[PDB]
Amino acid sequence: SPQVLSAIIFIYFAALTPAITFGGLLGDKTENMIGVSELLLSTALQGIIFSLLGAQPLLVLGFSGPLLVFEEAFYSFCQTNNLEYIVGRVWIGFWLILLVVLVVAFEGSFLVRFISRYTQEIFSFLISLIFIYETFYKLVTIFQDHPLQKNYDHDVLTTPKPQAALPNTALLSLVLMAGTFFLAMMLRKFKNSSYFPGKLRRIIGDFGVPISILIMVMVDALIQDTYTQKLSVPEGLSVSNPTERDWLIHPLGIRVEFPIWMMFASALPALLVFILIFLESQITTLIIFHLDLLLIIGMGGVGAIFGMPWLSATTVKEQRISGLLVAVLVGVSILMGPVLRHIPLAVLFGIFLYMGVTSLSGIQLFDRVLLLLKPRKYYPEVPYARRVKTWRMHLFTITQIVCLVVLWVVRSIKQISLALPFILILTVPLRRFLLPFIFRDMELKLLDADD
Amino acid sequence: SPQVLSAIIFIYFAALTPAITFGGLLGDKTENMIGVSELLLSTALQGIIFSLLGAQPLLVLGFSGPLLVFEEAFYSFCQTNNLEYIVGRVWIGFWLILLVVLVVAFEGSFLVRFISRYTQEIFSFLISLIFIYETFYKLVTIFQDHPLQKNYDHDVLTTPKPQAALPNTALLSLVLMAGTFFLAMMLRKFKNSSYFPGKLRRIIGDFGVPISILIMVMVDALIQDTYTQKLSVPEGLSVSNPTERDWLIHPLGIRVEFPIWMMFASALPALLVFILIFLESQITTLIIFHLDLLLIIGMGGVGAIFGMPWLSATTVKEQRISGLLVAVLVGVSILMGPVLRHIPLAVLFGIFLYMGVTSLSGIQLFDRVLLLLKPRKYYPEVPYARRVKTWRMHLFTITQIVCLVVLWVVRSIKQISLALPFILILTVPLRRFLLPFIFRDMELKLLDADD
Amino acid sequence: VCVQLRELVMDEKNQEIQWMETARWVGLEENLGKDGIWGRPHLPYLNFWSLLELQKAFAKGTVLLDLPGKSLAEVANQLLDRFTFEGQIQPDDQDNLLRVLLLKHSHASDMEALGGVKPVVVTHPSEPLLPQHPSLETELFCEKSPQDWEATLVLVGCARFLKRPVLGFVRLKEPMEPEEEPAVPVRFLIVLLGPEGPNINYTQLGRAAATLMSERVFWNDAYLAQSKETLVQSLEGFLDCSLVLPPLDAPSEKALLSLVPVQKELLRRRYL
Amino acid sequence: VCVQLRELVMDEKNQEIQWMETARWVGLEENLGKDGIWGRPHLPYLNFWSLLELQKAFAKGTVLLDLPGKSLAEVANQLLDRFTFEGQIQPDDQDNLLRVLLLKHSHASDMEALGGVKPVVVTHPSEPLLPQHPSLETELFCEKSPQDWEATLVLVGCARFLKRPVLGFVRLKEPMEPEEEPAVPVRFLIVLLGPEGPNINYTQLGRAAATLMSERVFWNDAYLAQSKETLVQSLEGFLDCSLVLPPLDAPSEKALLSLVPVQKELLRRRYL
Repeated sequence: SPQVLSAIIFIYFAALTPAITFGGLLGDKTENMIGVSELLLSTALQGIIFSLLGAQPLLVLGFSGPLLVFEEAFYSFCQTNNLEYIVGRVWIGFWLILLVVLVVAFEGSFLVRFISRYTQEIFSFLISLIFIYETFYKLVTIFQDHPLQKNYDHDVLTTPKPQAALPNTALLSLVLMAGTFFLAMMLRKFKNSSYFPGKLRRIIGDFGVPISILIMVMVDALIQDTYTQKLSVPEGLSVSNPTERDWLIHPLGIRVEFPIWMMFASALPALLVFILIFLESQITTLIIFHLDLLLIIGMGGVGAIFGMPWLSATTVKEQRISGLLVAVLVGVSILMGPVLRHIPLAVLFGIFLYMGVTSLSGIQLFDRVLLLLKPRKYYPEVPYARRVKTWRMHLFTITQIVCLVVLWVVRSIKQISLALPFILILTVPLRRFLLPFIFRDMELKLLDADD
Repeated sequence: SPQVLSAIIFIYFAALTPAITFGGLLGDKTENMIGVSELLLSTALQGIIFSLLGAQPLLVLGFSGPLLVFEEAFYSFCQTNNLEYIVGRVWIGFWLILLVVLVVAFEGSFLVRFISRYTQEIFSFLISLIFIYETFYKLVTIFQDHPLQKNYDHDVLTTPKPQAALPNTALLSLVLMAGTFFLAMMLRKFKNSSYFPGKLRRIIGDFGVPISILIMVMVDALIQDTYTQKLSVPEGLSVSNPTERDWLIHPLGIRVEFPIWMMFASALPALLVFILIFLESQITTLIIFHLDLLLIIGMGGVGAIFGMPWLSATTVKEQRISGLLVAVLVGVSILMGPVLRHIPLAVLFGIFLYMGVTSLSGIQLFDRVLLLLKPRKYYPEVPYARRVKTWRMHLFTITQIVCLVVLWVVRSIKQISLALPFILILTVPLRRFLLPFIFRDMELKLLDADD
Repeated sequence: VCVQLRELVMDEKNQEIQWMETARWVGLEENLGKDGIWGRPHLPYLNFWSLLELQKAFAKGTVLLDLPGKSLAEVANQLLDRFTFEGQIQPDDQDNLLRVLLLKHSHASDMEALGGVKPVVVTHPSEPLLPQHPSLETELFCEKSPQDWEATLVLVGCARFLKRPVLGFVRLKEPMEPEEEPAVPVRFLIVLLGPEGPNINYTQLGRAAATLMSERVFWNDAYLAQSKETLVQSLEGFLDCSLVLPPLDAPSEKALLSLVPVQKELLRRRYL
Repeated sequence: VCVQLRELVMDEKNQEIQWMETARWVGLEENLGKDGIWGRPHLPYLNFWSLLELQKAFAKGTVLLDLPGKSLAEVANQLLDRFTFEGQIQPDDQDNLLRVLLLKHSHASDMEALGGVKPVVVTHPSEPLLPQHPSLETELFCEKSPQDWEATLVLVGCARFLKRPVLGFVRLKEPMEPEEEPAVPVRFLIVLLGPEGPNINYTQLGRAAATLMSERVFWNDAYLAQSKETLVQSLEGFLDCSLVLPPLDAPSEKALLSLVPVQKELLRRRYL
């Protein structure tokens, strides 16, 4: 039906848009080990396997930034010492799979009963902050790679990688990403505005991000004289840098023999990733059960077999057909490599920054955070502040802030990394034990009152 | 007193900021005949002469864009045929001065009783549109002067003028002006925002434009490797391009003998300029009398004697001392030529564009113009639309729009120019005769109801 | 002074929307019976909600003193212009309201000439959906103007499409006789309209307005009204002399006759 | 059932802010006089605004049914918590109000032990600036039953710093005797506060609340109150049985004694 015709394309766009940016980021952090296509196939197969077996087939299994954060932290750690990233990840997957049965024998979803708003809200805020910090660090990267000069060099080879800084790039890319973010904001406000009658406005507002990415691509096409960093997409059904990885992966290593003492030592990261995905799931379960959760964990563990990243839950009978269609369209999307290689990276970074900012805008914790600076004479009437002393809420905000700052510091230090989930998790008992010791039950029933 | 200490500096900044951009524009349109310094001296002497003799010494005599528009139209006409611009302007001044006595003998301010909101509002809108169009045409100029290439040439002499297109300029200047406009908008919103307690915020908000111009100058100073188009300021008490004009001007011409048949034929432009300044004055008189008006006209006529542009009214006992101080500070400002020559032109263009946009924002006609596109279900309650049929107001808007389009077309055509004031003025009788013939008195009492 | 109140109704014989008089005030209130004789003269009594809503309406009510009008068509147009001018209404509804403004006016002599009178609410006609009726005054009681007694006509109707109830008063430059049956010239005119709403009895509301205008001081105030504020002040003083009687489980005619001195006190205050 | 009303006042002998009883309801209203003893029993009468404002207050009034309270302090604290909880008040004023909530309570036996009783408006004490003090009852009338008279105490005061008048009612899980002089246990409590405002007579307002609660059906409704809505509905029924007496230029005791059947009709409706 026409309703299904529009919905399938809308959901396909919504699912494909973040995937492109995620794959671009993965290709950026990795040398070329993981790009878009591998994760694209992973989610392609994920959609169909989940739709066939799923308590809620209407749900979507996309990818979330914290997964990328953990993956890049693992990449950094593997860069600290001579290690095989992919094989290590495969071993982590093995640990996941052997862990799954422990929960299959007896449910372990009890912690679902021990989740709090105060924890997940600040976690999301921290994730947004890290998004912004990475986006900003990219500008430093470009400035250092392309120092501001006036002479430069002539006819520098740049097909695989720019051998020398060239003019028209350290600033034009900034223009591209800034325009992307600006237009995304404009289209968001327009969607939330009074222009055009209802449906006529919201129909295009829902596709703002899908549509506010092609204008910059057209501009880049019109300006073909100056090189820009774009996608290095291989041919169809071909791995990114086949000289470094193939579809078939040797657990003993392809170029280097994986350490034996690291075979059985890969358990520690797996539980972290498991906890991350577990806490991620319940958030998407709120719109309205260990079978679906365990299925997702098993699928994530399997996804590492051939060298693809794991996925995560995302937003929203013919339910199974819907999942089937989006998954098959995702699989088909792999074929546009030639045209997609014209797409520059600054656009992806701008879209990622816009997504992070918009995700931040949905947090009430940030609202109260910014209200702290706001004078105590114009606070909007919210049924959690008018009945509470302002300074008390400031104390709660400062506690959250110091936790966030400690997490940020841990993130900054490279030697001590991959421990962020652990330090974050030990916060929940603090909310369950320390917070009641300081604040009244009625007081606490207004701040972290999850709905 | 400290209040006077702050007010004098604040008004000095407010007066100097637009003068720099106006002088830069004059130097741009002219080869080098008129820059900043000449107009700077003109206003320097104007302030003191007006403060000593003025019914309202608190008023300010700045410069307005329409004066520049008329001057550049005259420059274009003088470029059409072999003519002397400066001598022609001096003769126009003579016509002004002999005209002044006609009104001195008997007042001619009757037309002050025959001014309407509908005319001046659309006039201001058109002026803003022309500002934006000029700013955009500058980008075309730069693109043509600096076509996008990859090779260019080495060590091109650029001290007097770039002999060849060079890298790092056709786009970096765009970045500079865009940043200027962006920061100006940010500081404006911040001023109109809730950040910081009252005075602490508005004190810097009032200086946004004075302050959101130095950051880009500092950036340019940090990036000294790439040439940018900047101010060509001569030494103190020296005319811009003395080989082309001196303080003493021969009415018979300095390099070419002025046509005799154009001596007595210069009357026509003078009355246009006179009408322009006359209509400009009453707008600034609204905050709360032929003596002050005639004094201003005479001063404008005199200002052309030595080759300086005329000034115009601007925004806001010690009143005489205030005018004295700002005028003397303006005169002193001429001495910063060496440092000012480091200032690029893109900053001035960005500030000019921001000023035009902000001036546009203050027009209610534009509000109703944009409301026309807005659906007829969310219009804010204004006590001129809820009592009037929407389509009728649309008819009024379309009449204004077609008048504006005709004015724009006349502006576009170079052969037919300098007639914009005449065609604009004949609109007032149309409002006084045609509009009542179509619309009711009660209807018309709501749209152009000037306060 | 003579006051007469008319309700927007539809006769059952011709099925046309018209205005039918419901009560008159000549010295004392005479309520018009169902068919078709007047009731006994009696002193008016009003319910809370009618008063509450009237005060609400009069807070933003429309008043057109010194109206250069002499006919129902002229005053109708000027009131519509002011109602829009005050943002009270949109221009779109003026015509249908103007259609209502120029409907026929039936009188007691025509009551037996009509098949029946029932409340009508303006649509686009219809009947009120809220649980109103029956009229108390009709159950209770239905079972002289050489000069100064200038006529006053009050019109009450219901219009669902209206957003809020609207109050419209006109004081003509000269009292005029249009199309009242008695030879009494009309100077003061009132029109009360609005959508159906809880605690909104248009009948009681119209009775309250007639009762307020029946006040001799309020008459004088109306004659010497220069702005809406003066009428608002006259209302407040009138409302300062009101004395609500809450329900009481043990009625006593002795506890009554004790509020008569209070009544006297309030009426003395009204006189000041 | 017994009902007693107390006003926040200051004695002229000790100059301390206290609560002094003004009237009592045991079968019929006895108003307390100055040096004179309780006035004669009489049937209550109320003015318009007092009622108007009461319904305004009760539209957003606070009610605490089956409250686990047995003393003044406990119930005082729970009401302050709910008043803030309902956004009715800010937390800052709680302490001063709590100070008022725990003031001494004087009785008729102590009236001659005090130099004088005058209205007090809470500040930061002061006196009302508005032209009020219109009690009327004293001007009119002032010149042992615990079987089924579950005591009810109503407290009325004025506090300028408050933004709007506030209504607080608290139904206790068990009727309790705190610090009423008669051996009657208190279960229903009411506190009415607010800033000084036009048409706001706290005395008349408190009398109106006591009169409403004096309703035998309203008593039953209060006993079987489950939510604020039921009390609101009981009020509206009580309001539907109200019959306002407008001032009348020609008083007649014959036109009175005709509203007695109407009174009967209204009470019958109240009983339904």
